[PDB]
Amino acid sequence: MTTRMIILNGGSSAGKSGIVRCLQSVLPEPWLAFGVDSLIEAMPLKMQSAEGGIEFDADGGVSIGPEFRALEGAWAEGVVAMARAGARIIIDDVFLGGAAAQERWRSFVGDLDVLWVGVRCDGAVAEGRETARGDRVAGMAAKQAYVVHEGVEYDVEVDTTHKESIECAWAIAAHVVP
Amino acid sequence: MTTRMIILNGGSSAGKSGIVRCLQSVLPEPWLAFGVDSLIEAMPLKMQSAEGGIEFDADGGVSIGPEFRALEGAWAEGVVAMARAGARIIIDDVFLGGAAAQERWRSFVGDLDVLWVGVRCDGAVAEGRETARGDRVAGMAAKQAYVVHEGVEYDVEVDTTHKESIECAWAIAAHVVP
Amino acid sequence: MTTRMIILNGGSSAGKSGIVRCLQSVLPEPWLAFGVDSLIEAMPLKMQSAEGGIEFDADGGVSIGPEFRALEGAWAEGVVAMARAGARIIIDDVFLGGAAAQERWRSFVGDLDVLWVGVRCDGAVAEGRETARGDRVAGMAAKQAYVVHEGVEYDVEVDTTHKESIECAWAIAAHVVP
Amino acid sequence: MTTRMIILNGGSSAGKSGIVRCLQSVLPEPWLAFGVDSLIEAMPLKMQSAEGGIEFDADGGVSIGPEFRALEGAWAEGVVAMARAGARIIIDDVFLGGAAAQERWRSFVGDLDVLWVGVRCDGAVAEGRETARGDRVAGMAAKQAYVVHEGVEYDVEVDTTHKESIECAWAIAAHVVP
Ligand SMILES: O=C(N[C@H](CO)[C@H](O)c1ccc([N+](=O)[O-])cc1)C(Cl)Cl
Ligand SMILES: O=C(N[C@H](CO)[C@H](O)c1ccc([N+](=O)[O-])cc1)C(Cl)Cl
Ligand SMILES: O=C(N[C@H](CO)[C@H](O)c1ccc([N+](=O)[O-])cc1)C(Cl)Cl
Ligand SMILES: O=C(N[C@H](CO)[C@H](O)c1ccc([N+](=O)[O-])cc1)C(Cl)Cl
Ligand SMILES: O=C(N[C@H](CO)[C@H](O)c1ccc([N+](=O)[O-])cc1)C(Cl)Cl
Ligand SMILES: O=C(N[C@H](CO)[C@H](O)c1ccc([N+](=O)[O-])cc1)C(Cl)Cl
Ligand SMILES: O=C(N[C@H](CO)[C@H](O)c1ccc([N+](=O)[O-])cc1)C(Cl)Cl
Ligand SMILES: O=C(N[C@H](CO)[C@H](O)c1ccc([N+](=O)[O-])cc1)C(Cl)Cl
Ligand SMILES: [Mg+2]
Ligand SMILES: [Mg+2]
Ligand SMILES: [Mg+2]
Ligand SMILES: [Mg+2]
Repeated sequence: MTTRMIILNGGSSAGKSGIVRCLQSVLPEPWLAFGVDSLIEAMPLKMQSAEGGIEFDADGGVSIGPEFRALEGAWAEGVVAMARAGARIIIDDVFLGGAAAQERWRSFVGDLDVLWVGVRCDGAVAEGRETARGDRVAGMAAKQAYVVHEGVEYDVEVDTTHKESIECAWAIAAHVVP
Repeated sequence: MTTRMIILNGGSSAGKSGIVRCLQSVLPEPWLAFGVDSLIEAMPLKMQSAEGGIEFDADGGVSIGPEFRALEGAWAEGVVAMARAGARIIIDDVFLGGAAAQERWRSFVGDLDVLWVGVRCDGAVAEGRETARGDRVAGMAAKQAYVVHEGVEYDVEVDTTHKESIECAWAIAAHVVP
Repeated sequence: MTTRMIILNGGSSAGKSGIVRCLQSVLPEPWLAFGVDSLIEAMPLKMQSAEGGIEFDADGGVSIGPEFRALEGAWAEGVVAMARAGARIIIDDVFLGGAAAQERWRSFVGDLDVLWVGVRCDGAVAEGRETARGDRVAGMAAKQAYVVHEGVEYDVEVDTTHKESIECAWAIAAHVVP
Repeated sequence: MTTRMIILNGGSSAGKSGIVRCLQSVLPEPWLAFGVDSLIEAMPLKMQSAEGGIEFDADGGVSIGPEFRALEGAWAEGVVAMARAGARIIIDDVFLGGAAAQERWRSFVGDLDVLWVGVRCDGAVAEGRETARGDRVAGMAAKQAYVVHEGVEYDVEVDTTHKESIECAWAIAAHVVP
């Protein structure tokens, strides 16, 4: 019943982070937020130039090797362990592998009660937001806007194309069982 | 004829910075961007706790003393001097003093050709964006959303309430004389 | 035998973060880094103004309530779980409660093989570094420089007062069993 | 007599920024700080991928085209204009072109009273600091540690190899005529 984890998925610049900060502000109980971004931050800088690490193409492409995956896996188990320990966890991710990515998460989550959230945004609009924020390799937003959701199942879907972050947060919070 | 300076004015979280980065990306010639934020960054940290410096109330209020103003003034003259020297300058400001603030700028600009831009956004929406970005004292957006424009004259007015940054940028760029 | 976790402890501005980035660069296998700072980053912003959250006095003091501790605890278990899952983890912390803080960690770590590192630095020197970095409430460095180590047991002790970060990293890496 | 501008020069990771923040804290009157870094921040993002812009080699090299120089020039005149207007200005730069770079500055400064400061640091030590800060293309520190000072004349020289930032700041402040 009680929601233990909220997992958001969406392409770059779709507005996930904004929603996450809004959720932490809205939800009455403290929710810890982690994502692919905080993970990369925690990983050694050299992981970004390693063969089986993560590579950012000059055109927005993203490649993930086995070195990166092995680490992500251990990190995923720890996040889930935090939840089982009683910490409310929000996860901000980008399912580059679509359904396969969701399956991987299901693999670690087990029978833990999770709220699967889909965060959509039109590719062109996301691209514009990408330009507006100045901190992102041009090309990611467009490349991830749709592929990332293929075959993925959600409990709640919000679209930031015409909805503010705080509004999407309200929509998501209503599905969070205390 | 040729536009030398573009001066944007709007309350916190109205979307100025995003527009500025979009303008720099859109406009063919290189435009340098400076604002009240880069200025505070360049000022000594202690200016933020000084009597006549700048004080950020715990509720979003902002007070500016004479120490801060004297410095801002010299900085304003330098920015204008950069323009007269041939650098295209975009300025991102918050006219806390409404029309009085614009007059001060007119004072430094002289006969330099400037494009005065107004950046509006509904207070409640800006407040939500304030929460979404996690980096801003709650209360500023609402407090500045309207007062900042009172008696101020613009050449172009854009509203981010329902327009993306890149779109407002297109509207502004069209008024920029090469 | 194989070192699973490296736990650094030291006052603010003692140089922990620099050492951590050096360790990640030096150590051949990928090491994930988390600390009290990344934790606060992951916690809701409001935790910083909550009764039992974390409060930063205007003079450098730091208070931690039960709300903050409960969360930290669940986070600690997750970090350890990441280690047991095979991820090499570096932790950057500040034992405000001296020995009591180390005991708490021992509580979560169990029989996991950990490398306890002490990072010292003269109070006055740390204070200067605090001023130099511009991002830290004046007063923390001096307040934490010594109290934080009282009754704490280390496997390796480095002092940044006259040693570069990369050098302290070499000293620490030598004690890391592959 | 009265010092109007303080111009620091030194290779990447030599410790300039730290010194600058210390100077702003130490000096009684408010000093505005600008540098090659704040300039790049103010320049359009695309300047970093333009033919005559600025290019960061994957090995630490830095190339500056005419597009970048033209803008820098106008910016230099504005900074000086700020000084003539009464603002105390600290400048943090990297004289890639050695003496030629200093001549260029002399060109804009004119008869303005300037305090020329040299900030040295051993290449290997700077390289280590480069690794420690995680935010800098590996290779810059070593490449700039010496070449940057060739044929350059200073009023004060400090060396961060064995001196803290706050200490170098004290040495520099003593040469500042009120
Ligand atoms: O250390 C490195 N590589 C080897 C293989 O040459 C390695 O197995 C590795 C790759 C990435 C990584 N990380 O993220 O810390 C760690 C080790 C390169 Cl990053 Cl220099
Ligand atoms: O820009 C970055 N990451 C974006 C997402 O924020 C990139 O689009 C990305 C997408 C997926 C990913 N992953 O899950 O493997 C990693 C990075 C990091 Cl360098 Cl901050
Ligand atoms: O130095 C200070 N104050 C005096 C008056 O006590 C001063 O005239 C002043 C205020 C702000 C400032 N600044 O921004 O650098 C400089 C000096 C305080 Cl910030 Cl400690
Ligand atoms: O949050 C900040 N500034 C905002 C504007 O970005 C604040 O609303 C503000 C408004 C006006 C101002 N001024 O022009 O005097 C200074 C700060 C700085 Cl601390 Cl980054
Ligand atoms: O929501 C809040 N407080 C209550 C008590 O009034 C609460 O139990 C709490 C405190 C901190 C916190 N956090 O970090 O998310 C969460 C809830 C205040 Cl932060 Cl407004
Ligand atoms: O400045 C901050 N934290 C410093 C340590 O980096 C503060 O000294 C501190 C010390 C101990 C602590 N804790 O473990 O409870 C939290 C913050 C955060 Cl706001 Cl980034
Ligand atoms: O706009 C661009 N280039 C042309 C030449 O193709 C131009 O003259 C230029 C280069 C850098 C720049 N800047 O920094 O804004 C501006 C224009 C490229 Cl950055 Cl896409
Ligand atoms: O890393 C950067 N700049 C460093 C100096 O901080 C680089 O070494 C550099 C050196 C000289 C320069 N210039 O003056 O032309 C520009 C960048 C910027 Cl991307 Cl923040
Ligand atoms: Mg995100
Ligand atoms: Mg702005
Ligand atoms: Mg640290
Ligand atoms: Mg610098």
